[PDB]
Amino acid sequence: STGSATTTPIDSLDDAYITPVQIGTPAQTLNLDFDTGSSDLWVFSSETTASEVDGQTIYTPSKSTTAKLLSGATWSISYGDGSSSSGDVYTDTVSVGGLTVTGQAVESAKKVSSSFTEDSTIDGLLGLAFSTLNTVSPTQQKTFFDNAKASLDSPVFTADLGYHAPGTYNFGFIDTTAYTGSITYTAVSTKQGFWEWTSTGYAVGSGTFKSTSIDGIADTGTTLLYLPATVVSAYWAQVSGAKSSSSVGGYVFPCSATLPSFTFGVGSARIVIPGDYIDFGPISTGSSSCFGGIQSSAGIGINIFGDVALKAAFVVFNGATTPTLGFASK
Repeated sequence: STGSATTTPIDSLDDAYITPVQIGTPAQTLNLDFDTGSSDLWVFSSETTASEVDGQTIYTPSKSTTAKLLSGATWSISYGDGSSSSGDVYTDTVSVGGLTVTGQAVESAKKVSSSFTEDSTIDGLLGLAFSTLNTVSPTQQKTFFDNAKASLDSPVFTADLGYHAPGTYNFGFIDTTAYTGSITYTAVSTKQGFWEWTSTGYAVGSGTFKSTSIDGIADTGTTLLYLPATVVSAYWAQVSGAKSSSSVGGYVFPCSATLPSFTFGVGSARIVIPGDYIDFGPISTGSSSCFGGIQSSAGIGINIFGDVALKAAFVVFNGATTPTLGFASK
């Protein structure tokens, strides 16, 4: 089997991407944030505290003839950005772009934190990291990809995120028309439950490539590119007027600037992030100070190749017995 679904930016800044997902019988379509940095599939639902719902589409398990309460199971998750959610668990039929899993754990939110309530465009998350990170207790549950894997033509999924435009998630096949050149594969450690790999270095604009190992995660659920302070300083040093602002919480730059590109290494290959991908617009409405798309990972504890990086590439998440990651230009 295979599946293919279009993924769409939630806003003009590509703050996140949503992908339609069919849940239950008859289908209830929710727009979920596919997140390779976590491993829970959770949804706004008929069980979510009413005051915490503000425009999201909800899953109502009582209206699904295939929904079954998973007895005694609960979940609770806290993300790197301080947001959180929790609730109970159903199993139900879940389909993505034509690919169907029966008995998928669908984690129904009873509580969500303010940032979720405040974002009417995201109806939940679909985790695509390794199932070892799944928070369901007392019996850990598998991700959608883990459940689908054996049935797929090839045990892979691909992320092809657009810049200010739609893109595609494919399951079970590699669309050879979706990228240029070849796909360079690189080793993955699953030891922390993430798609964790080591970049071979970086360049800023037309500058010389610096060979240096950067361990990080491929995370479609993080908006920006978080890298070591030395790397980030080298980037923003090339932008007149850019500075790290403690009050704003990162590097800001004059909105009038033209940003340089940023290149990262995948083996001997190179992925070039155009400067425009690094502009996240005014810090507040009407401001001429703009937020940077490359930020320090210091105090996160891990480097994160988030959407800013991933959207410059066609990315293969290879779930073979020994997982690997593949990157191609596009």
